[PDB]
Amino acid sequence: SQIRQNYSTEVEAAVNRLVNLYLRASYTYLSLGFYFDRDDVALEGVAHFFRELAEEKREGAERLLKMQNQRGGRALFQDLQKPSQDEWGTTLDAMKAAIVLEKSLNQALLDLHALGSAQADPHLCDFLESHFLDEEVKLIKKMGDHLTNIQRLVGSQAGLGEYLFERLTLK
Amino acid sequence: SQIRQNYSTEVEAAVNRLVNLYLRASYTYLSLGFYFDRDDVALEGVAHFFRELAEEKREGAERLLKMQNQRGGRALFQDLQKPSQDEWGTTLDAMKAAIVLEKSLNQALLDLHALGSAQADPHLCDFLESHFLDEEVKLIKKMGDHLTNIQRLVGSQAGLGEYLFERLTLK
Amino acid sequence: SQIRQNYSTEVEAAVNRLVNLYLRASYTYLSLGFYFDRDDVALEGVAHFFRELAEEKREGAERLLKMQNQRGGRALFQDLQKPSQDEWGTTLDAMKAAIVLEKSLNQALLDLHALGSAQADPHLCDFLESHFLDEEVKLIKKMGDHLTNIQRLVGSQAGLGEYLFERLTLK
Amino acid sequence: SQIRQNYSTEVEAAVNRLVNLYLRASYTYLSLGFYFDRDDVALEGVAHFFRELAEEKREGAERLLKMQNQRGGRALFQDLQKPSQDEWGTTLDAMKAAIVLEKSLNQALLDLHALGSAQADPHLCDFLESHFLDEEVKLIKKMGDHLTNIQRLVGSQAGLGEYLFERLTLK
Amino acid sequence: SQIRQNYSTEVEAAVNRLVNLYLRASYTYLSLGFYFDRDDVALEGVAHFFRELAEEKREGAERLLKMQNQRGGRALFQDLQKPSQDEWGTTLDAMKAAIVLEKSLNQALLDLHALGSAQADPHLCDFLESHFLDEEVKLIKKMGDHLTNIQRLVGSQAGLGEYLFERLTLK
Ligand SMILES: [Pd+2]
Ligand SMILES: [Pd+2]
Ligand SMILES: [Pd+2]
Ligand SMILES: [Pd+2]
Ligand SMILES: [Pd+2]
Repeated sequence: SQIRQNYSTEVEAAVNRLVNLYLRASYTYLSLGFYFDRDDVALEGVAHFFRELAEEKREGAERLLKMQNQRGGRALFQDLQKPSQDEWGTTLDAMKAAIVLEKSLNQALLDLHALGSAQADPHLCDFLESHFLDEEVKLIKKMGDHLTNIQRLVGSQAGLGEYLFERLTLK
Repeated sequence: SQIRQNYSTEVEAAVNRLVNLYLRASYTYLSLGFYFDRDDVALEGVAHFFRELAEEKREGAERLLKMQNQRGGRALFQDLQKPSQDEWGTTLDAMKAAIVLEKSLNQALLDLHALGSAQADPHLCDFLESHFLDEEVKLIKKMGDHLTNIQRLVGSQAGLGEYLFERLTLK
Repeated sequence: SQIRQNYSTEVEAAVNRLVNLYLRASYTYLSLGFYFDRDDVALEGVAHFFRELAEEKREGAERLLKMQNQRGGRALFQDLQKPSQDEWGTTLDAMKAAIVLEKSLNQALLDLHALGSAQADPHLCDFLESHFLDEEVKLIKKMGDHLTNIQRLVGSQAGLGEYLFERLTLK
Repeated sequence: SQIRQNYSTEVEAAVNRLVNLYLRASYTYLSLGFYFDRDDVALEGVAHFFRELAEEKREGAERLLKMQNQRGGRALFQDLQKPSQDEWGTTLDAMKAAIVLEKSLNQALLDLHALGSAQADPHLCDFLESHFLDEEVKLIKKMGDHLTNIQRLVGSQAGLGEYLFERLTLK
Repeated sequence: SQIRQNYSTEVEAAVNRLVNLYLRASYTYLSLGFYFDRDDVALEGVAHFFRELAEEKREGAERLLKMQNQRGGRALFQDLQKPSQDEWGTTLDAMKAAIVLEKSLNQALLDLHALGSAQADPHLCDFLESHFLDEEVKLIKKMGDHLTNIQRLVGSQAGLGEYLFERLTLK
């Protein structure tokens, strides 16, 4: 590289790790998306919600990789761990798992921003805010809103509430 | 016929039987369709679902008959057995009966494809795949999805669940 | 599942393995795509070629997963092995690696088709032909065409030939 | 025939021979066209050039046959000799072979025109000029132009020159 | 000024210096742009590339001056040093000089951002990121990409490579 400037080896490594985290998250959402498409689950709005998230996280990884090259860093890929579950339970179980996942990505972004601040790397810190940190806050708020509505619908008839949420809130 | 080539008498007979099965299935769906239009049943989305299926199965029979003539075989019609029930119970009962019916048609198609493979009749085997086997897989998946949603809606208030499914999923 | 019919456990497992192979191939093409975007490589047409392939292979995996659910099988994900190289050499080296990769996917599809034929599963065999086997033949022919043109351009001035191929054949 | 007038048996026979020559030329160009589409040759602009010529020569034969009937002569077909080569070498080799072929067709047209002049058959002589002799002069000039550019591109790097000609002059 | 708030004399002075650096860079690119328009150089795509950069850097200076006034600081102009060379050598020489120039501007922006961070001036730091630091990263990546392609084209025939790069990559 003849372009690298103010781009630390620590940040370069952390960016590669964040790419792996984003790709893992995409893979997790892919699994969630197909689980809700199972004939014995059959909640299309829920499937669509997670399938859209799979694509968003893949896009996030690609944006990070583009930035790595723009800065003169070098992409290094690692194995992608399979998702933590094969079956994801109820919509409530899935939304809880999704919020946990998003909080972990958000924390990884915050950790990287902190490293950028420590390294005096303003291009990095601003890139993370613009493309990632703002989107995370919005997504987490939406999931929290969803969790609240799912929870209020459990009542004594969980099946009815699960159907209604998918029909009236999602897709 | 001056056109028949590679078209066995076994396949010709099996095609005629499949026509009868398709016409029977259309007749069954016609009965289902009008049952759900009864003033004391009154589930329009369910009626429409079965009425559409009646037309699809009739169309399938006509396609088989066209193919029979294209191959130089001769259509032979048999009596059409009246449907197995006069009254079809709940939406759940009806969807269960519809899945059973579709699985029987699918098995008849698979049996015919096997005969085509045994007879080295690739035009037949491909015709069945293109117009029938793919459609069956899609339809059966949709019915399974429907059954799952119907089942989750039973709860303690079957009437409420039946109304909601018709209103929010169907027609 | 209340829909599964004529869908063997052997095929279901093989479909899950093929999904992993497609996702691995997508990951490989993602790496190839970003390698050619490096400031010290800088062959945009080559990067774009591999980035498009990454998306095609991801789409292929998603189609396989949709089919798995349509048949009543259950998606099971495994770890995704990181790509075989971190740096991909010349356009020629990369195109050779891509052809090798495509031949491996093609062989996996052929192996699965053979299993489908052995299991008398015509829906599976036709699905593979329509969405995968035809596309593979076309893609492999295109890569072979590319390899030939790359090879004729090496001459005594490899740099010149590499630039011209990217400029005049690709993107 | 109740229409034949001023149309000699010599011309009628020569027209049938010219049809055979045109059909042979079409067959030759068909072979050339597919040779350049081989994955180990892969020069699309060259393939397209010869494929277009195959269609032009076929069209020429059909025009001659229409004229034969317009004059009250009778089409008589002979075997079509397979093309002189199975593999056509370089673009230069192929263009040289194509010019040789065109000169032979041009000479056959000139020989027929001479026969028409000898037989005082002005409809024939004008038909040949309008549909064939003018087109031949234009095509031969274009091939000569191509040969010159191909030849100047050989240099010390034949592969580079062959690629550039296909990319920058053809299709 | 009745508007100045949180705007240090150190930042105000540094902004004036950055204006001078931007105007100097514009002047350098103006010289580069006209050099490549010389009849004995005659590389229009290269001239256009540098002429566009001259305008971009002038625009950058004007944006800085507008910001200085928005904050209540006072523009102070200094002499503009003539560019470091009268003749710029090859496209490769020029692109190397341009990357050096951009890295110096980028470092000046980073130094100013650091001063803004030290002075707790978030309006300044964000202004620099938005209008300057992001653009610099993109421009430097593009120049690095260009340098790589120029370098691969040198081979044994520098003239040929220089012509091809101007024709096929630039303007
Ligand atoms: Pd920061
Ligand atoms: Pd078959
Ligand atoms: Pd098959
Ligand atoms: Pd004449
Ligand atoms: Pd700041």
